[PDB]
Amino acid sequence: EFRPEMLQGKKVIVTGASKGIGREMAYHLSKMGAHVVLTARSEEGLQKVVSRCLELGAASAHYIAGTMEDMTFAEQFIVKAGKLMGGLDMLILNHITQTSLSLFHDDIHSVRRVMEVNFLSYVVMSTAALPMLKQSNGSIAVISSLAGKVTYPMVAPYSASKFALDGFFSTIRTELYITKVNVSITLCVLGLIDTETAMKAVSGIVNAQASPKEECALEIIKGTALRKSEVYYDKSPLTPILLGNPGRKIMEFFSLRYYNKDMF
Amino acid sequence: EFRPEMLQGKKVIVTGASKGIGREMAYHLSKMGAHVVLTARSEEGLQKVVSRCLELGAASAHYIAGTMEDMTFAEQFIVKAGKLMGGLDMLILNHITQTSLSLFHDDIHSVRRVMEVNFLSYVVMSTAALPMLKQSNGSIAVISSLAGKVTYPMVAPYSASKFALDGFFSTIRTELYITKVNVSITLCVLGLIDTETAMKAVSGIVNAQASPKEECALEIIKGTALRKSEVYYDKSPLTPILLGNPGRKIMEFFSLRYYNKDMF
Ligand SMILES: NC(=O)C1=CN([C@@H]2O[C@H](COP(=O)(O)OP(=O)(O)OC[C@H]3O[C@@H](n4cnc5c(N)ncnc54)[C@H](OP(=O)(O)O)[C@@H]3O)[C@@H](O)[C@H]2O)C=CC1
Ligand SMILES: NC(=O)C1=CN([C@@H]2O[C@H](COP(=O)(O)OP(=O)(O)OC[C@H]3O[C@@H](n4cnc5c(N)ncnc54)[C@H](OP(=O)(O)O)[C@@H]3O)[C@@H](O)[C@H]2O)C=CC1
Ligand SMILES: Cc1[nH]c2ncccc2c1[C@@H]1CCN(C(=O)C2(c3ccccn3)CC2)C1
Ligand SMILES: Cc1[nH]c2ncccc2c1[C@@H]1CCN(C(=O)C2(c3ccccn3)CC2)C1
Repeated sequence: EFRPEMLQGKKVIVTGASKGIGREMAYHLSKMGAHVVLTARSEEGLQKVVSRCLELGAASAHYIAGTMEDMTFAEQFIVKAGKLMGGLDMLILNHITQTSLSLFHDDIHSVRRVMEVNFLSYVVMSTAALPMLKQSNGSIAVISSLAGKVTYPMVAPYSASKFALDGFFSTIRTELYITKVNVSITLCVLGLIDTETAMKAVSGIVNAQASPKEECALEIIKGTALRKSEVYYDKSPLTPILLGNPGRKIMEFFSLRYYNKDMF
Repeated sequence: EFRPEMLQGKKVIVTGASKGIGREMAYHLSKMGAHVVLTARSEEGLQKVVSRCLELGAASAHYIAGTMEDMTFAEQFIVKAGKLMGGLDMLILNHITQTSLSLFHDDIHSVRRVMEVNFLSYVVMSTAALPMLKQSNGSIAVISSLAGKVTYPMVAPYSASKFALDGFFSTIRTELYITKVNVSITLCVLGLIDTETAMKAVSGIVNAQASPKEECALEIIKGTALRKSEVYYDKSPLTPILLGNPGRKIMEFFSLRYYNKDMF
């Protein structure tokens, strides 16, 4: 079971922390006495949150600002964040590029930039951060969506980038497990959350019930601290079960016999 | 019930058709007596296969050479192809980048390479081809892997692009359907296929039984022609069931009742 002391004095990165879900995780982490380094495009939005974080009890709080469409920034940012803290216990990949609802029509340029920001910068940052994480037996939080397990109309690009997250990190997850690297990867599948940017976007298009961003943030943290493979945070009770996919678990367990053990 | 007569004289595009599964689908379509345009990087390799296709009885056979790493080629190929045949009934997106089995150690450049060719190019051509496919109510086939539904080690970049296909094209399908477009989208979930490449590539790493390439090809063509959401071909029979994932289906279904039709 979870104890906030588990994050006390621990080094934690959070991308997308200037608002929404990722700001809330900044506060919760700050109240648990972790060291945090935060980042986003908005330099002023990052300032206010670090300032709140310090009032909230954070051992230390630093921002670095930029855009995660730039892979150079994505990687160098991890390196500065590990130098400011002297290590890295937890990498939480949360930011996403400006998304809207709409039927797909001819966006090669939209699809790419989405893929880079919502997928590429995650892979960039995971691998840059993995040496420091391997040293601490740390954990990654990869924040995804029901739309990373099932599909909804009007969100083809975004949805491509979340599916890609499962495919990729799930594979990293097993590989780590089989080569005995004690780093955990939590895929955090979430339903509608009442962040300001989600509601504005669904307005007049989707009429679902949203869940609170504060508690959402909480389950993400606790799930990753507890080295869980997946977190499901959604309003409906019949979500983790209809999304269970017991076949995928069965296939993944047996597929290993296909492999030469020496490879591992 | 599938009738090969169905494809006599139809206009088909096949990618990665200079060898492997791609080459088989061209042969088959040719015996059915269809028009084909083939593409891939190999100039002379493409030539042997067109010469062969014409020998088998293809209505027509042409090729356009190039790399699908370049989106400009990807769009413009579909345009030249369309002209060459005067239209399009079936687009087969099949090509993939050089792919090796190994624990993940790629740098971002390589991973972008994987996602551009394996994924981004697929989105590009289906977008470009869509107008003719509407013109003819044709079909799209997206060649995926079991690795696009569940995870296997040593294949995370590949598995990502594959997962990114299910997410994107499943969305497009739903969107085409709620808007009454008569273009169908067939995701083909393949198991190990005894193509030269994969066999020598799994050599010493994976000991599974392969499915025959000639049949695989036909099962692709049959499904896309019958307009199936998904095709499953793999030596094990208990596979399509386990990968059934009825919950996702049940869930994608009720999901529309939370939308406003004014967007239809
Ligand atoms: N709320 C919901 O309904 C659901 C949310 N999720 C996932 O939860 C996570 C966070 O959601 P949420 O808090 O609502 O999102 P928000 O839109 O509220 O904010 C996310 C963060 O991303 C940052 N950001 C935006 N663009 C860039 C960029 N180009 N480079 C770097 N940072 C950027 C934002 O800061 P800034 O603009 O200043 O750069 C912001 O701090 C995302 O991964 C989302 O996909 C998943 C399912 C449902
Ligand atoms: N074989 C198997 O066991 C399985 C295969 N699949 C899927 O089946 C499909 C076909 O695979 P397979 O026939 O076995 O592999 P092959 O290597 O035999 O064929 C791949 C084709 O893609 C072409 N190609 C490679 N790179 C590019 C590029 N950058 N631009 C354009 N064309 C390119 C190749 O030609 P050239 O190099 O000259 O460009 C070749 O014709 C793939 O999508 C794969 O994921 C899925 C599950 C299992
Ligand atoms: C577009 C967009 N921009 C955003 N900026 C910030 C946060 C969320 C979003 C979003 C969508 C809105 C909700 N999102 C979902 O993934 C869920 C969903 C999708 C489609 C239909 C029903 N639900 C809730 C699962 C993410
Ligand atoms: C490496 C490599 N190069 C290739 N060049 C051309 C075609 C396929 C491949 C491939 C692998 C071989 C098998 N592939 C799979 O996607 C499946 C799988 C993966 C892992 C373990 C058991 N099965 C069959 C599903 C793709």
